[PDB]
Amino acid sequence: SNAMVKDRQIQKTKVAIYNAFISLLQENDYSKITVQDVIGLANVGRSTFYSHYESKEVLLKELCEDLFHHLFKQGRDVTFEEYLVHILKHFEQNQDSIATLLLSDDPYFLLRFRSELEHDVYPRLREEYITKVDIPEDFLKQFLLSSFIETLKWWLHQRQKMTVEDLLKYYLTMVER
Amino acid sequence: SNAMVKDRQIQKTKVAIYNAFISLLQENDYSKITVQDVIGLANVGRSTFYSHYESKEVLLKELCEDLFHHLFKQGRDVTFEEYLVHILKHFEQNQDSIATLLLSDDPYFLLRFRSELEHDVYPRLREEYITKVDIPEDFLKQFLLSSFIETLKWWLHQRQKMTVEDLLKYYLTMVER
Ligand code: NI
Ligand code: NI
Repeated sequence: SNAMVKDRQIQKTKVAIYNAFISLLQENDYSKITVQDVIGLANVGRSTFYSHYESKEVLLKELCEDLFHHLFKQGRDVTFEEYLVHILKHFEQNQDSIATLLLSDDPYFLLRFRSELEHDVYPRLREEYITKVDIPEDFLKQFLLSSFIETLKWWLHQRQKMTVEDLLKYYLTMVER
Repeated sequence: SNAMVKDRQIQKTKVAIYNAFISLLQENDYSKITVQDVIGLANVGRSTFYSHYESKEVLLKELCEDLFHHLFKQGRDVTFEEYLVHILKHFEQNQDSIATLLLSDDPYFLLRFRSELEHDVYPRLREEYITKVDIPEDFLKQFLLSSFIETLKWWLHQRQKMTVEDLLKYYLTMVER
């Protein structure tokens, strides 16, 4: 219909902003970009942006929300380490600036990300790779999660990076117990 | 000896500021500190503060050469483990505000610190505790250093900290591959 077409048009403009925000997050810190940057790409004016997004803050939120739903909140039937590999797969191509988001140190992205790791990566990592029990649980939790995040950051700064499977390997052997 | 008297007054003023700077670092962190606050505590004039230190940076500099010379490059006749106990012992007590520098996240301290581990802790840690060329060196090095620094940071953010003995032990039985 004639409302069918206007809808299809508000849906394409919402995506333009979304995609603009991502492309700009490839070159800049979240703290460093401004709504005018976001328009200058989206080609949609100040008034309409604010009709979809209360502020820049809900793009980060939405984005993350999306990025983390695709990484973890999958019921995609695979082995634990296929699951790890897929996660790492996204980082190495910087699927939607996810790498740049992590390397930027944006405190908010680093927070919600560490929290997903706690819910969907740690419990399996624990039960499946750590066999002994002479190291307390909290030290375990902290050493494991933090060394995962740090292995990952280091790999992303690497100009010549190992295959995701090599890194997943060298990490799992480093921590297994 | 009135030039001997003059030197003596210079010296007393200089450490008087240096001590104040350390004191302010116990709570507030480096970036949030001013000449006002240092001189208020050191009970000194702004003109005199400046004939001693170009700025609050040359203080951070000097404080840093001091702490590491002490922590690391000491030719004390101890075994590698005693050595690390002494380093951990400093952070446990916040000796010269050192625990607070680290937890402050200040680029300058952190950068200098890491560089010192790299040079004085990593070589022995890896030789003494790693007996498996199963893993490539660079990966090995990145992983040990980050695990140390973060286990350090983690321990320090603890409400009821564990003993430096338990920490070093759990750390070491964790990387020992
Ligand atoms: Ni995918
Ligand atoms: Ni000492």
